[PDB]
Amino acid sequence: TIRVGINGFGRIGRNFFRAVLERSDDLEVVAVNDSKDNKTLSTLLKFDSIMGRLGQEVEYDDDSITVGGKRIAVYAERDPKNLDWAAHNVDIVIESTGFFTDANAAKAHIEAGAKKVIISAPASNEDATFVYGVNHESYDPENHNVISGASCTTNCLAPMAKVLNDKFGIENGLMTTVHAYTGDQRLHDAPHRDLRRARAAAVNIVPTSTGAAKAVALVLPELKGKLDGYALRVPVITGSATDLTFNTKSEVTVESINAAIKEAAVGEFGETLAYSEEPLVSTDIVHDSHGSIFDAGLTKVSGNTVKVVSWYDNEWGYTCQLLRLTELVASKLL
Amino acid sequence: TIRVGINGFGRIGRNFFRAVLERSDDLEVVAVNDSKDNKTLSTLLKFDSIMGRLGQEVEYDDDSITVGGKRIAVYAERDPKNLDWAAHNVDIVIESTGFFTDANAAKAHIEAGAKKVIISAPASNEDATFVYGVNHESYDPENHNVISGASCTTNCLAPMAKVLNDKFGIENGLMTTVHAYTGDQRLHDAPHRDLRRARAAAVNIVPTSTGAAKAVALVLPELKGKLDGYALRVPVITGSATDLTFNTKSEVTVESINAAIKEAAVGEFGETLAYSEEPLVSTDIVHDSHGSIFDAGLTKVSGNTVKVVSWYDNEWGYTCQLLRLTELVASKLLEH
Amino acid sequence: TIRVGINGFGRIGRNFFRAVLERSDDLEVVAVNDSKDNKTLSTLLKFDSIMGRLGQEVEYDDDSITVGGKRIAVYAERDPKNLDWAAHNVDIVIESTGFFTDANAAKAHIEAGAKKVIISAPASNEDATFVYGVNHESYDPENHNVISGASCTTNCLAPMAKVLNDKFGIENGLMTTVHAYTGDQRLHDAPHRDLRRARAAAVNIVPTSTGAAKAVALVLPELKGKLDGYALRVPVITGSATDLTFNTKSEVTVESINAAIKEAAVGEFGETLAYSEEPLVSTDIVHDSHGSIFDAGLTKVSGNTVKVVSWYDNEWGYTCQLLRLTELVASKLLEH
Amino acid sequence: TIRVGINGFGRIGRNFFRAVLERSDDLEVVAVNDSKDNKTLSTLLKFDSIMGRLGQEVEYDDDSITVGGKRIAVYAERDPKNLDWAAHNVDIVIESTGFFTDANAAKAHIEAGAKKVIISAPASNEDATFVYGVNHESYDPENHNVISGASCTTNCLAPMAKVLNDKFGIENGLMTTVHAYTGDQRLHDAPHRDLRRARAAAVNIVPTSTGAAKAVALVLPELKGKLDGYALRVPVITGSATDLTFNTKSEVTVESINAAIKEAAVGEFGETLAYSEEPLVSTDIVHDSHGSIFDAGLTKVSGNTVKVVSWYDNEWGYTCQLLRLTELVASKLL
Ligand SMILES: NC(=O)c1ccc[n+]([C@@H]2O[C@H](COP(=O)([O-])OP(=O)(O)OC[C@H]3O[C@@H](n4cnc5c(N)ncnc54)[C@H](O)[C@@H]3O)[C@@H](O)[C@H]2O)c1
Ligand SMILES: NC(=O)c1ccc[n+]([C@@H]2O[C@H](COP(=O)([O-])OP(=O)(O)OC[C@H]3O[C@@H](n4cnc5c(N)ncnc54)[C@H](O)[C@@H]3O)[C@@H](O)[C@H]2O)c1
Ligand SMILES: NC(=O)c1ccc[n+]([C@@H]2O[C@H](COP(=O)([O-])OP(=O)(O)OC[C@H]3O[C@@H](n4cnc5c(N)ncnc54)[C@H](O)[C@@H]3O)[C@@H](O)[C@H]2O)c1
Ligand SMILES: NC(=O)c1ccc[n+]([C@@H]2O[C@H](COP(=O)([O-])OP(=O)(O)OC[C@H]3O[C@@H](n4cnc5c(N)ncnc54)[C@H](O)[C@@H]3O)[C@@H](O)[C@H]2O)c1
Ligand SMILES: [Cs+]
Ligand SMILES: [Cs+]
Ligand SMILES: [Cs+]
Ligand SMILES: [Cs+]
Repeated sequence: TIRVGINGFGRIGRNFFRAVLERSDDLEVVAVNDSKDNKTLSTLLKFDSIMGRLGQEVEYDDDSITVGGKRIAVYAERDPKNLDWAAHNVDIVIESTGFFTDANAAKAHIEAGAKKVIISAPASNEDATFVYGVNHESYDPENHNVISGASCTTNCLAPMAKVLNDKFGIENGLMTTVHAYTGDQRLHDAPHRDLRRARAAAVNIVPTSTGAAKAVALVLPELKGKLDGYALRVPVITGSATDLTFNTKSEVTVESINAAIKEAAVGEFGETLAYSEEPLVSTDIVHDSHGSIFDAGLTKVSGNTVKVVSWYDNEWGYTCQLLRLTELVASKLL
Repeated sequence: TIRVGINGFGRIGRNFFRAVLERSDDLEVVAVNDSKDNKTLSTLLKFDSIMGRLGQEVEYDDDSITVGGKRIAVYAERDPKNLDWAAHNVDIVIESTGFFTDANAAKAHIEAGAKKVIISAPASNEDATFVYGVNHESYDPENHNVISGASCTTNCLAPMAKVLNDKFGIENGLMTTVHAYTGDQRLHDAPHRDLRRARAAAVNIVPTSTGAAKAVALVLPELKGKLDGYALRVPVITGSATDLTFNTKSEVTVESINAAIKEAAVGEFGETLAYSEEPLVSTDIVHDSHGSIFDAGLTKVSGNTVKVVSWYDNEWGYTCQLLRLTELVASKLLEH
Repeated sequence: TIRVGINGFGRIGRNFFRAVLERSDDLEVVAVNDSKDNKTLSTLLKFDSIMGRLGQEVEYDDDSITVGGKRIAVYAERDPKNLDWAAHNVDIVIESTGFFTDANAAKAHIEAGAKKVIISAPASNEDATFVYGVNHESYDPENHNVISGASCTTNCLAPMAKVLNDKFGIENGLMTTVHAYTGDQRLHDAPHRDLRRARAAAVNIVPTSTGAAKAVALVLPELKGKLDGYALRVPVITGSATDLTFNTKSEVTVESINAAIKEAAVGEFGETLAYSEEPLVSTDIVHDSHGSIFDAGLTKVSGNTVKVVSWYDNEWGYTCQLLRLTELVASKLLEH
Repeated sequence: TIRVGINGFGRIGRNFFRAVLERSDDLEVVAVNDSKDNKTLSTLLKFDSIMGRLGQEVEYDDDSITVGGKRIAVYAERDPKNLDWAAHNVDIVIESTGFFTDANAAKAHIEAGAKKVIISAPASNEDATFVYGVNHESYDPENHNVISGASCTTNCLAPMAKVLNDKFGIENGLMTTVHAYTGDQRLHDAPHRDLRRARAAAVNIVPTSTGAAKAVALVLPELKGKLDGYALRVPVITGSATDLTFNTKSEVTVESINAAIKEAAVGEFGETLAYSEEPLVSTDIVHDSHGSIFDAGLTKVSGNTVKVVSWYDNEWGYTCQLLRLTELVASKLL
């Protein structure tokens, strides 16, 4: 069993904790680090607006939180430099605060005693970026020590894009992600550096930028320069879809697009990318463990222009992709 | 004054009523026909979850509703063959029931005394389909008698597509509309012919089909065969955006796409199509009177592939387009 | 195994189906009757906006639905006189259509071969109405044949009211329930017999009436004449709270009110009524199996006037109460 | 015309501005003070998620915002001490930041050159607190210089309570306000000093405390000690109802309760308190200018226990009550 630390016990952090509890047999979260008091953290762990109640007893004191009788050490450094991950024999830290997406900052955890850092976001200066199922075979146990698991949207787009680009080739593509609102947005109209994200999230369609389509190039260099996109944030609390419109030189039909996905979506890669012909709506992919759920009912073709749609639970889907990556790191040389 | 009748006093029927109150100097609604009772009709007219309170006194009795002193005669024939439009001198009927979009059925209003029918929706077997500002000059006041005002989505897409096709030529295009939930969706999971629209509308992203991308070809025949799309229904009560991605042979930038819309978005056409550089979200286009509000901020270009996005108030924008069309009709012949 | 039939495979029907899968070792649903087609029925069973995906394979044909290998025969008689419950050895019918809450009609299931009917709602002319944990010991397996499980709100209010009336005596009480929107409300402003439930449910606070406060008197006759109330429907898809304000002759504090609930909320009764000191919001009681979750944090006292508040999942909590009741019935006679 | 300053150009501030534009013939907002840049403020003024677009042209530069051609000076002191209200001949400042509800702080505006301060919230240390229509006749032009307009909920409850207590007498009462979510709440589950307000506001019924019922005693001292309550925040963006259950010694019916309200709700007091028999839902009282809209359809009576319900637009209703107060202050000795 490899012992894991979380820095940042927020949505993604608490998601990751639950995912380990629900899904892993060989990782154990033994310590976490957060600014806030333990009563607050343990309350948010116990009760979740999206995931429901944790199915286990939660206790806390000032040093720790105990879940189903397993004691978690909780620290509260704003500066990872002050941590001691080595005290708990922690091999992997999940960096999920959002204030260490720069790897030059994040590697403080290595200094502070960890052997690996996985940043739960697009990163700068990292050793490598992965989308599990797409380019994880290029993981280098020796040289890849501070990595990124990319973004939720990238974990949706990249798998679908790989299959279609491998089978037909993508010349150019433009994405709209119709996306659940997220914590960066406001509840009521209020100042924000992005004047659209300033507007009441739960009553508005809110357009906003995203790097997620250009970031595909990080895990699929053959697509560099070829994809771009934006997001429409809408009033659901989780659950998103990525709508990609692309040109191919191939001559293709709705049927051949769909068969390529169904063909690819099997075995291990089938845990990242699913193929569906069901009458899906967003609540049906809430708590879905795939990074990308391809909706074959939505595929359109006009000449050499193709529109495909994949779903993702931007919280849980992403988290399960990150946990898959974490299992790889844990299964190899530390 | 030209006298107007409305058949089907629902979202669009009551939108249209209010638009006439607010926006028209020469039309008057004098009769309405609807299946339900006048207590209900007048409560829903007075109080509206989207448009708010009518600014007028509303009273009812057994066969009329009176709005700001003006008596509106109210009928309740489920079959329009039983209506007497001539008894009130109704020139134009707005057919907004959703059940008479076949013009072969809708013509029952003409037999019933009306001179013109405008179907508030995509129609079949109609004389003509219009998107005001796009092809209304082809309106033939002799031969165009039962006409369609097309769909909300088409009244968004077409003004935009016309301009850009005129300027750069569109080879192929695929559309997604991110659309407010509509009254045919279910509040709780419940049977529907469309097993996705069966799902609780206010907590789901709900994919559905739309004809709008094809139906553009009725009003811009140059685009027949070139557009397809679908809709995503999302939890806002009104307001929608049309996202079109397309190919051109021209060499284009964001700047050149945006400049073409801006140069076109003026005079009378500018009341159909707006050009905006504002930081818009859906609530900002609620109760906007344009059919299409082009968001210059969302234009993207990759190679010869363009993404453009236009907003519309699928209720009030559509209604204001339909009223433009009605005003045109009411400004010409009206024989027989 | 006792064999169960469900008449009306809607929110409650499918809740009940799932509760039996999840929670019962001795009941089995073997037949269901519903007006709509099996493609729809099985899609709505498999995928649920509230409960999520059924954890089982679902297949259908023209007269059955098969769930995890187990074939469920499906009928579609709008009139229960046409059903043959005996053909499948159904002992107990769950009547969850909403259209047969008159026991004089509901008894049509008994004639059709069933030995017992449980109406998932307030009923008329019924043998007996129960809130499990409150008065189910008065269940008479000879003479209680068509029975009601009362309303979601009553299954929240009664366990609480019993305890406090037993301990301090309730003189008078008025209730407000802040309640999730339900399937009979309209998504968009649209005709409804109740002109407030006509209004778009997901963007309004909608006042409506409820019998729950009076109907408590069926199961706690000591409270007849003493309670009234109304509901506020609010934009959450499930989860509700009952806010009761009442007078006692006892001298009470917050501490003493709360201690009475806590001492009562144990053993079997504790699975009906929970006592909580947690910082609860509605999403925390979604899929809670209790009929009533007393929130100790919301208790207020002024003079001899007490305010108490209890949460309930108007879908799953009610269903789990109804299943408790069904298990009781299935544990006794079942003649004829 | 009396010239007005706003400190805090937030929801309530921008509401107040609009209200002056829409409703007053003798007040002019000539200056405002806020931390944020003018592009951001002018964007939020122009476009509102609840009130819709301002019906006038809005321009800005670094010193000002111009609305329909009228230039508003905009400052950006976090410390009112640094303002100069006297430069613009500003007589009344509306204190709507939320960081000067202590009058000992708020009177900095008097030092900084104003003659009157109206705090748009429950206040401490104020000269007086008013609910317009209830106790505004006790306003003292000479000695009441830093005042409070109370809370939205108090502006709903107090008028109804006065009429019922005057006509029947209230011994004791307990309130539930079913209230729109507000900007103090979170969009996604996140730390908050109130662990219920920590939870995703637009998918939850959220119980929370309020002083609004005890504060009635400030404007109706006869009710001191007699009322208390709490709030249930629900997923609407504005619009609220106050549900008051009370004991009276009188013997009373639904009909006599309702007739007392209808009797009182006339003339000037009728602009604060309305009487309605319509089939109201919350969207029907959005943008309603009354402080309290009594719903006679909801009145219940059991023995000597009474339940009444009044609606309020917690933003606009409150603001129009505050504007009424401001007109009183402006109409008297400065
Ligand atoms: N849809 C999603 O929620 C989503 C999807 C993909 C990626 N992500 C990414 O995951 C990351 C985390 O996002 P989130 O939604 O969980 O955020 P969050 O705000 O919910 O969680 C942040 C947590 O970090 C803690 N924290 C902040 N600074 C700290 C510090 N210096 N030291 C220790 N603890 C600190 C806070 O107390 C809080 O508990 C972000 O980079 C985000 O982009 C989120
Ligand atoms: N976003 C939109 O809401 C939108 C946009 C564009 C077009 N439309 C179209 O407008 C039309 C009307 O839709 P709506 O949204 O107002 O629907 P609605 O259901 O809100 O209104 C329908 C009205 O018709 C009445 N009615 C039904 N059958 C009738 C009959 N046989 N005779 C008389 N009255 C009858 C009903 O009582 C009701 O008042 C439809 O064709 C719809 O597609 C709607
Ligand atoms: N919160 C709740 O949803 C709630 C709580 C307590 C009690 N109930 C009660 O449960 C009952 C069912 O309500 P629901 O919410 O499941 O409603 P629903 O409308 O979701 O389900 C009704 C089902 O009955 C079917 N049906 C209708 N008429 C029929 C007929 N004549 N024969 C056969 N099938 C028929 C419909 O096709 C549908 O599948 C009602 O009495 C309701 O008051 C509901
Ligand atoms: N439902 C309601 O919205 C409601 C109802 C009744 C009362 N109120 C009260 O009104 C007050 C304001 O609330 P709001 O909802 O408008 O808040 P808000 O957060 O929307 O507005 C606050 C504004 O103040 C500005 N600001 C903050 N500190 C400042 C400083 N030191 N100097 C200058 N500007 C500063 C901010 O930039 C922001 O623009 C609060 O006391 C609130 O309780 C609100
Ligand atoms: Cs901590
Ligand atoms: Cs003609
Ligand atoms: Cs029997
Ligand atoms: Cs400023």
